[PDB]
Amino acid sequence: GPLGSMEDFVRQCFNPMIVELAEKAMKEYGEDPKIETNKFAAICTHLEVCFMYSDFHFIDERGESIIVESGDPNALLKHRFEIIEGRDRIMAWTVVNSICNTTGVEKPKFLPDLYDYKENRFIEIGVTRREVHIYYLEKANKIKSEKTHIHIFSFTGEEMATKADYTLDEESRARIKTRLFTIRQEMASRSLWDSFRQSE
Ligand SMILES: CN1C(=O)c2c(O)c(=O)ccn2N2[C@H]1CC[C@@]1(CC(F)F)CCc3ccccc3[C@@H]21
Ligand SMILES: [Mn+2]
Ligand SMILES: [Mn+2]
Repeated sequence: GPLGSMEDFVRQCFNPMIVELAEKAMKEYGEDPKIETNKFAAICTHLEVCFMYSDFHFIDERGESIIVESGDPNALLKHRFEIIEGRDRIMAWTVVNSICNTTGVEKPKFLPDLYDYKENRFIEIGVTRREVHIYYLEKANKIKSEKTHIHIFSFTGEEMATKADYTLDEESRARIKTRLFTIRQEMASRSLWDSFRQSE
């Protein structure tokens, strides 16, 4: 069919909060969302994954990790994950430093994406249009002996995580994989997927 705009796709597919945080991040790093449109889409996707990973996961009044999908958590429930991504660098490092003071976890060399209050570890989220093992190994060769746990998602449903430790249940991860599949198929419908896949 016709070739669409990636700009139009991003503004229709992602919630306005995600699009706004992505625009803010690209301005911070000197990237124009109007030009680097495939990168804008990749930033929105990765943000959405980070939010989806955290969504519905709480620590309850007994210190137990649970799942509440109702939308209406009582105010004794703590989010299981701190979301680091989506914050300007100052606030992102302020949150990191605050977690490290609270938990005694080592301060990470590189800004991570999430912190898991159950597993007591930072998380690096990856989303790739390439083979997941290739992107896992690129992240691994960057993080080295840093204690940040790596979790990679592809658009084809493959995953790879540090030491085969996937953190979340299968249904939580399937929600993320279903969303990535939806994004890929809607990109393909608008003849965007080929440029997007090859720009990685
Ligand atoms: C600080 N950054 C990250 O936290 C990060 C990731 O967590 C990641 O998994 C992969 C790439 N990352 N990077 C870097 C640098 C800054 C960008 C965003 C900026 F252009 F607005 C560069 C492009 C880009 C594309 C997709 C997703 C995220 C990012 C960001
Ligand atoms: Mn990040
Ligand atoms: Mn990441």
